[PDB]
Amino acid sequence: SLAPEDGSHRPAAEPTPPGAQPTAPGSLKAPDTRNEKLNSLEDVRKGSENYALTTNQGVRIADDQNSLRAGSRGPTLLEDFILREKITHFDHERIPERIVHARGSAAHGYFQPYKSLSDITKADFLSDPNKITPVFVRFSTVQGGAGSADTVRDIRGFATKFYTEEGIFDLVGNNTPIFFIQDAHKFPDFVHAVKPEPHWAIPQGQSAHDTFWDYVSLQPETLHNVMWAMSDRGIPRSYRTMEGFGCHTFRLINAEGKATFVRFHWKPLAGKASLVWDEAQKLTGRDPDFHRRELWEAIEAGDFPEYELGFQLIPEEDEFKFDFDLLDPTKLIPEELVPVQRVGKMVLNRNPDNFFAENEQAAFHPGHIVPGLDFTNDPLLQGRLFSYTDTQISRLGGPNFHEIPINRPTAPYHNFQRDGMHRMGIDTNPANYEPNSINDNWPRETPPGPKRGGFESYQERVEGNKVRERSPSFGEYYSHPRLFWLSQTPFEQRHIVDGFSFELSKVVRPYIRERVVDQLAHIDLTLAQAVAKNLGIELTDDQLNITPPPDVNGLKKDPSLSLYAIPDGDVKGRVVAILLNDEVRSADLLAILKALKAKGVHAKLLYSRMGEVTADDGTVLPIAATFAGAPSLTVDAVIVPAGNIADIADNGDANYYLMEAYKHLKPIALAGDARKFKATIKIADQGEEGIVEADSADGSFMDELLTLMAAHRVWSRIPKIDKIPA
Amino acid sequence: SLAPEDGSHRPAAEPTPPGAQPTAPGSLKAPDTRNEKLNSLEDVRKGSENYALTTNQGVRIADDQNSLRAGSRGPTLLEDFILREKITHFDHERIPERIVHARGSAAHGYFQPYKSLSDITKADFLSDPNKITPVFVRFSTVQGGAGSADTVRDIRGFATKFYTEEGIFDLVGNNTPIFFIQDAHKFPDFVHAVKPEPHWAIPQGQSAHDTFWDYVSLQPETLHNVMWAMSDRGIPRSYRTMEGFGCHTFRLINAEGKATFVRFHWKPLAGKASLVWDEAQKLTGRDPDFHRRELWEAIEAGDFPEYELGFQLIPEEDEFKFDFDLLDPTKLIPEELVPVQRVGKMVLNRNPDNFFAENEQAAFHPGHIVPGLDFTNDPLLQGRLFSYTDTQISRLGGPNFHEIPINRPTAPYHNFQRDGMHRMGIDTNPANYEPNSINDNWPRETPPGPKRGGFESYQERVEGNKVRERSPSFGEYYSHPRLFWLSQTPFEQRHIVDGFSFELSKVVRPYIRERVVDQLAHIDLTLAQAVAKNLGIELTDDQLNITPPPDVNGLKKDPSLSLYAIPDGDVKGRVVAILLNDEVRSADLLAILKALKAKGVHAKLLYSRMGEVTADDGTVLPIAATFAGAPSLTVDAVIVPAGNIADIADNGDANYYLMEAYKHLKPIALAGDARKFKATIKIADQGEEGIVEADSADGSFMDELLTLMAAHRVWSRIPKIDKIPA
Ligand code: HDE
Ligand code: HDE
Ligand SMILES: [S]
Ligand SMILES: [S]
Repeated sequence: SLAPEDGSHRPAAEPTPPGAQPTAPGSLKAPDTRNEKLNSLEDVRKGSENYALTTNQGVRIADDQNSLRAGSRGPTLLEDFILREKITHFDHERIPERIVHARGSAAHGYFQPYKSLSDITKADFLSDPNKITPVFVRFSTVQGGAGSADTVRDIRGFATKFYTEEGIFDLVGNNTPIFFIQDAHKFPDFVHAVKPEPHWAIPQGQSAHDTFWDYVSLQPETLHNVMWAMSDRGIPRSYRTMEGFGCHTFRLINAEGKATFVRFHWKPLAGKASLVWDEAQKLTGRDPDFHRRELWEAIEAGDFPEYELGFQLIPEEDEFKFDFDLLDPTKLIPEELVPVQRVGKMVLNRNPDNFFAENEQAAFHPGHIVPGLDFTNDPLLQGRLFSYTDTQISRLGGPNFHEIPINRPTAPYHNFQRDGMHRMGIDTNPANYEPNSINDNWPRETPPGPKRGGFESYQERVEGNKVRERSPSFGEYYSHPRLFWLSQTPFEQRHIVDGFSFELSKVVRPYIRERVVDQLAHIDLTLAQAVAKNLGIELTDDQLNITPPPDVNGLKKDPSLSLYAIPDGDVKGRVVAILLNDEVRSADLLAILKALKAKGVHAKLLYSRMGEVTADDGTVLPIAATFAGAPSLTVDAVIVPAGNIADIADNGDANYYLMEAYKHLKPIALAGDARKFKATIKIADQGEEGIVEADSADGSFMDELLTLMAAHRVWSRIPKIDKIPA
Repeated sequence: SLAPEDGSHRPAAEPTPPGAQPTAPGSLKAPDTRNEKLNSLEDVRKGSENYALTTNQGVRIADDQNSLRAGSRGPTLLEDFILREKITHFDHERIPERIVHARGSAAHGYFQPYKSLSDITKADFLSDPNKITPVFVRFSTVQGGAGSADTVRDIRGFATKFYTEEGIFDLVGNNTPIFFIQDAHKFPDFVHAVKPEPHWAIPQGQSAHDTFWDYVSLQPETLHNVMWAMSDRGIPRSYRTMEGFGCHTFRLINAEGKATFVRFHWKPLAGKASLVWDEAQKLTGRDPDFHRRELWEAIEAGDFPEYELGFQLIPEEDEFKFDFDLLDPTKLIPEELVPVQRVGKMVLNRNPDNFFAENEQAAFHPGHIVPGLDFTNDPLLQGRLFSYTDTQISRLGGPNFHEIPINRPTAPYHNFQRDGMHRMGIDTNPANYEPNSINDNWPRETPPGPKRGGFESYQERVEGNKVRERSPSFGEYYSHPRLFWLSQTPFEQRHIVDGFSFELSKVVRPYIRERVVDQLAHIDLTLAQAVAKNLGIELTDDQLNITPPPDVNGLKKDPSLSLYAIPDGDVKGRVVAILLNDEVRSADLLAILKALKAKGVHAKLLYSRMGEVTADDGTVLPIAATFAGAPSLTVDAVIVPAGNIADIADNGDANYYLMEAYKHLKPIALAGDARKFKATIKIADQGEEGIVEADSADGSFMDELLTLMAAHRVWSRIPKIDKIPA
């Protein structure tokens, strides 16, 4: 017995806030959270308590501390089969990482539609509001390895595996509504350009290098998703606070055989929020696991990630009614033109048990559709259909990857396929071919029908010659970048300029920077000039006269493209740093902690050391982390209670905590004599918007703080930080 | 879509300083640099200029921009074999990363001994000072994935493949002289404990989490290598400025058959230097590729990494003469007791061409020895011999990994092994077995002897029963951690305390912290008290009375265990940031660059934007990076020349640049009105050791700065940095 007698090694099996208890496997943290998929995995879940340690062959091990040797200082013997099994398994633990989206964090949950969608699709999962579909979702970055950092500037993946009664449906989306390239044939060129360069394998998790910008400069189709990546969209606060999109026009197919074009949306019910660049970059160093950690802890805390599934629906007859081609994956469909219709709600409510087994081996692929859905001729989507099945053969070791437990359908599956590496299912069918008489032709084909029918493709008319040719309709590259730019707030536009400027400054060959600047001048002159100024580049008279691209169907902005133009803030699940001193005013802390609790906002009590401090009234205050150990990067706001301020007033880390949080536009609240820290961040006596201050933490001090937090960051402070040395 | 007319896309094929040219494949950067191994790879090197783009079958491609489809807006066709080859290759790019040391950076070079070692070993590569052996070296961290960051706190790997005339010898070392554990049977337990925890796969690149410290608290054998990891040895400045060690006692065997025990050492000719934790951690965010980059650039610049091979030699009759067991890999052999004998010099002078082909697929293994070397019964080394061959079967896809070009011996290899996946060699031998008459028994066994003989094991006597039992002589855990502790300077001790304090503060379960502090009390009470204080823990009376472990064979300290106690600075290949203004005083810059150049010290010119600024005399100065884009983390010292100081005096980034450099103990030099920045870092008029200042940058000013840089950091400043908010 090595566990502590007080049982403090084991986390409570109840929802607890971030940092209160060690984290655990989902079935141990939340044993009563169930769904049909989680239940169906019970056959392979393996426990441990009270069991004897064995080899894989079930042989009990007596000494797991020593190899077998001739004499206690002698050579190890080949007949040590316990040593060799154990080391063999270790020696083969690793499998190939995903070619792209290798870095990803995942969770189980469930989806339910708001109402039946039978008028527009025969998809069984969308047929009845009382139909619950288990999901498994993996969020990811794109470029970096499985051991790269979470808060890089990159697109994010948002993949949802729906375990439906009529088969697996994978909705394999991203956090922007378009992609960099038009045709799947170029995907290796694009990916190679953004990935670490091949001579030296640098840089990790970054597009800020020559080959990416070289490619972008020579392939203007990429400019739209580049605008998105350079904006604060490229640096989300949390997977809970970004949008999701299905990237392509697909089809819905109803029982009557009518096709409707659809683009898929996920709206984050926690709101849209992003970091700022300096914060995101520094955070890759201070906690490269920050998003994986935040997702896991939100789920353990009961702050379940929730998203609303939405559809943009376009009738068959309206295929050609836009300025852009619906099948072009570099074009978005503005919500002002085609609204998103609410469809249903997904809640992620349980972490996995074993990350490797459930997360690393999960296979998602957009060809996994079900009756009631179908594809289109989008030439990016068309190639994806090839890639996601082929790649599993090396990644997951062969064609039986659907038998890896997380991948298994909960719907029945029976067919005539046999064998392959790792074959688990033992087929008893006397036949392995059809048609057969020896088993009366079972399992049998099923006609298409309104429910429970076989899959049949929509009979779309095809007419043309066999060509390798880009549609002329796809040859417009600047209008959507422009629409995106004009839709952003002035502070968002500033962060876009700064992303381009920062990234191009890492491009070693100056001609590439110049070429990119030329492309910016084809989108918007103010943008092009601002980036040019940061790069010491002067636009030519010609570049000054490039006429801007047309409006998109008469639109000059669409506010749904902004993260922040329309408020959607939610504070629940956010976190506040509380900077302790050695004699805190206990009435300030009561008021602070209860107000945060009442709104679902977490707190972490920080100090210059671990252990405890004692408040004015003798209350013993447990310390979560030190100032340097849990930097302001990791919180949404900072509160300093009154008390013995002289304890920390000269602590460099405590001052720096506030400068860093100030620079990154976070709300800061100072009570009583904590107002002496005003001088550290240079705040005028009469105060400033975004700094909450009062004699004490009572009255409106906490409501004012929470109002700031609902608006995420203090954008008005941007001109003030510009000269802060932090 | 083509190269600029000025040819600026292509790096000069001459040595150039970091940042002067884009980096490039080694064979293009330094085509005249050769050795036998580099030449032998010519069969597989593939160029590209003037060649047609083809499928892998040699078919020229007409349109690499589009998929084949039925009409230009139609579905992609299955007969597009060009698309599917290209996509299939992409979909299968990744192979499993190494189970440990997945993150690593490699280069080519050569080794030669100083004199013949034939009195002690018959190894051919140590037999003649004029016999040059090609080497390929990979440096690594241990815990993190291939996409994790470089400047983590971790042990570093240092693996050298010697391509000798009598076979490949791989010396597979680390940058500390011991390991965490005693018996290879426990390697998977230790590695699992340090690696990301299995439920959520956090943390990456960090031992700062509950499972690692749980293991350490329960296995006091780990404490010696933990001491080393918590010291600044865990955060080297560069692979060029760390020591390497072979980890085990091996044997040398001479022609007469005499065995001598040996431990291997690499001495960095650029001297020993490490980061400080705050700097190392922030650098994982600002440049996760810093060590990989610095190595590649040092080789491009001609600052070739050089190491001296050294041997500790112990006669067979002295096996039992120390108070520790020679075969215990948790124990070091103090250089005060057994001096390192200089053996030869290794120079790394070319970067690879393709990181995947040469670095990622290289396989090193300590069982790859040659006649003249042999093993011992070290029970860690014993188990390693199983693992390094076994693991290659999944990692490199089969038993023909020696045919992968980087791995191939330059010495002849012929034997009766056949087949296996991706078999390259076509054997013509009528026989695939021996003995055979049908090929007159070729290839044939060769007797052992003085040179070019067959391998025979040294006939060590073995006497004991078949037991799984740890040698009693291995059961001492505290004396070597204490010797290490006592050998460190006071500032190195403070950093060790701070490493333990920071790490244990991230351990969520407090009892684990308490148990680690109790272990520390068995090593040194001063260390234990100082960690406990930081964790808010009070030592008990029993803990205060624990008797310190005994001295190691009479030693109270051994200064060769310290990074810094004995000066060994070398400034060549270091780098200074030079903070520009818009009217630099050219006279200052001229003298600065001249003094730096004379000592092989590089410079980076930084400003608040990219492009150019013009000096007082018309000199146009190109800007390498912005103050934010290349932070003081990345340089060794900072110089601010005179001129129009008002231009940058109020710049937040420029002021911060100095604050960060000051905090991290780096030399700072301020000329003319740049002395105004003294106010940002609180230097009194009188000045301060480690801040160089004068009316202008002259002979005297540069000499002082260069003197400080030879001592690496300004340790005496440590008391002054607590207060700086940076
Ligand atoms: C719409 C969102 C989107 C788009 C447009 C693309 N990816 Fe993804 N991807 C793979 C291939 C692939 C191709 C061929 C194309 C355009 C032709 C895209 N991508 C663009 C893949 C290599 O087959 C992939 C890697 C491993 C795997 O199983 O499939 C793959 C990954 C991926 C993910 C991660 C899913 C997961 O396992 O967590 C996501 C969210 C996307 N892609 C989105 C996506
Ligand atoms: C003393 C230097 C040292 C020590 C003591 C060990 N490693 Fe290493 N290691 C593998 C297995 C293994 C075992 C079983 C033990 C102790 C029993 C050690 N290690 C401790 C490996 C799985 O075979 C390995 C991973 C991938 C691979 O090809 O080999 C491996 C790697 C490794 C490297 C990396 C070499 C490289 O590719 O650059 C180094 C420097 C060590 N180990 C050193 C080492
Ligand atoms: S997409
Ligand atoms: S070792």
